[PDB]
Amino acid sequence: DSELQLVEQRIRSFPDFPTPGVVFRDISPVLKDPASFRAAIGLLARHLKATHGGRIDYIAGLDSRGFLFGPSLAQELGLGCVLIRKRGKLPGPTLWASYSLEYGKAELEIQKDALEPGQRVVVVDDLLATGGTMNAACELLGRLQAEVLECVSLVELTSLKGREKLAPVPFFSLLQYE
Amino acid sequence: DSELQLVEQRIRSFPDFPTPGVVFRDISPVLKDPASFRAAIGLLARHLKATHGGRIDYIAGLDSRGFLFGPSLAQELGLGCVLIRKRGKLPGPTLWASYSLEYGKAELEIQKDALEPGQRVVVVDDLLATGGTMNAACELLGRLQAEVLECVSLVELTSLKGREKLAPVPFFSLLQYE
Ligand SMILES: O=P(O)(O)OC[C@H]1O[C@H](OP(=O)(O)OP(=O)(O)O)[C@H](O)[C@@H]1O
Ligand SMILES: O=P(O)(O)OC[C@H]1O[C@H](OP(=O)(O)OP(=O)(O)O)[C@H](O)[C@@H]1O
Ligand SMILES: [Mg+2]
Ligand SMILES: [Mg+2]
Repeated sequence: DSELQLVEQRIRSFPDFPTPGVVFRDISPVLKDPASFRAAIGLLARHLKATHGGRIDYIAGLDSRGFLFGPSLAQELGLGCVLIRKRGKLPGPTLWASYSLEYGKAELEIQKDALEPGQRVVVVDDLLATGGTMNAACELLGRLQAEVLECVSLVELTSLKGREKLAPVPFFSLLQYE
Repeated sequence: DSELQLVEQRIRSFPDFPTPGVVFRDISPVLKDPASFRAAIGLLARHLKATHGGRIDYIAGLDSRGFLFGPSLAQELGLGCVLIRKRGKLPGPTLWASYSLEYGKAELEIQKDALEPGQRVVVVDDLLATGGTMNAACELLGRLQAEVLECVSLVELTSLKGREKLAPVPFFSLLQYE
């Protein structure tokens, strides 16, 4: 797919970042090349419409890199975007959920009125690694009695088995690296 | 202006967050209402085209809330978006710039290869308060020899004199509160 190639060729892979042996997949060049960004958003939107039809009510974008994609994806689908943030950032009543990040723990948070019970959401982030971040997002959304139809990302690091961590919630990525 | 009203009516104010006496202007409902989000992006894009014609090379979006607007604004203008991040997040050689956040210090960071000398940039963030964050972004861009044509936000807190802090760099906000 030439569209997918426009995204793939704009992923920059940095070895030994942040630690030796780990390859960092930098999406910055996708953002910097408007054709690449448009392609990525288009491919995600097409997948989501083909898979869910009119079922999606909202996109949820994950703080922080997921914010780069959530609003554009929502816009392309004619939907709003709700936010899931690192804890401490959002005003008003919230729920929060811990997850494991590198060597310690972190928490995500959502405003209690972000969604109503029964609303259907797709979560977007830039990259799925261990699945911890996305899993915390799904937990929060479930606690608002929202239905998570799918999680999606531009990049998936398949050797880390994030897909399995999210099951039974469906997952889709544009690009896969071991 | 009904377009501007679509944005204004989706700002939610929270007293005493995160500290007593201040009012947090929550842009979440702008993101959640696709018409509101489209209006905000459109108003910013129209202003920028009206003020700079075709001279803008890139949008720079600021981590984290600014990420919600940078790519969409860039896309509307047919431009790429470059990233300025909280320090520690970007791979490759970087520059960083400290600024005063609440009671302590934070740092923004940019990849050394993010822009070439002479390239023309408009910085976008959700909110201008003291101007510390935006000012740090301008410092980083200037240290890459980029030309900052303008900084823009959805919300400006005028009593904090952020505009003055940025001068002589032009600034534009959609909405103003004390
Ligand atoms: O699948 P996981 O193992 O949880 O890792 C994936 C997450 O890691 C990165 O975010 P990071 O926490 O580095 O924060 P950022 O958004 O501030 O870059 C990335 O943007 C994902 O959100
Ligand atoms: O003009 P200033 O006084 O610098 O304040 C404005 C900045 O403050 C907020 O960011 P915050 O640091 O709260 O981080 P966030 O983007 O993670 O919410 C806001 O999104 C601006 O970036
Ligand atoms: Mg992240
Ligand atoms: Mg910010």
